[PDB]
Amino acid sequence: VNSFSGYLKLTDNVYIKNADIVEEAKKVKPTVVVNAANVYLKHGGGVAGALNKATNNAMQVESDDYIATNGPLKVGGSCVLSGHNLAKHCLHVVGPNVNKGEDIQLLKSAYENFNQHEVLLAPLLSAGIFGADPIHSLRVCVDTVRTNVYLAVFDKNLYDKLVSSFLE
Ligand SMILES: CC(C)[C@H](Nc1ncnc2c1CCN2)c1ccc2c(c1)[S@@](=O)CCO2
Repeated sequence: VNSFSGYLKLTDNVYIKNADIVEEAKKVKPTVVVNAANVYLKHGGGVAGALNKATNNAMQVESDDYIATNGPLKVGGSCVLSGHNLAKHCLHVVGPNVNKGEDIQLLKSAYENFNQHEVLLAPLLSAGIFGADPIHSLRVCVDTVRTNVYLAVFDKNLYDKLVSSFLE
């Protein structure tokens, strides 16, 4: 459980690796994996589609049942559901989609959800098609999360850019 290996240490609680979060979850068996979710928990692509496919759609069926009873999440919010075969729990976190006009200041609320868990495997929030500047997302993570977070970024070019920028 929680056997993280091959990460670069950015701060005493923030680590980063060039890796697919699904492959890390299979290797590590973390207590918590974070999903880069949307408010209706529709796992149609990106991190969410990869995690759901690796559960053979069990995550989508569970998420639809959660939304039917509880309604959608808010941007900046989260919920804890099963991790299925990938982790004990999946923390579904909604970062702002600035390509759809959502407020970038909600990225701090999004990362604050990680503080409820002592250790997590997570993606870089609001990056990719959500449109936030990834260097800014990493700075928000480092300034907001106080628990131990292991970031898997599935792109070597982005990984090297983020490390270079943080070592300036
Ligand atoms: C930046 C990009 C490379 C990253 N993708 C991944 N990171 C880690 N493991 C992964 C991926 C894809 C498959 N497996 C990512 C980060 C947040 C993010 C997205 C995508 S999009 O899903 C939607 C909005 O949030």
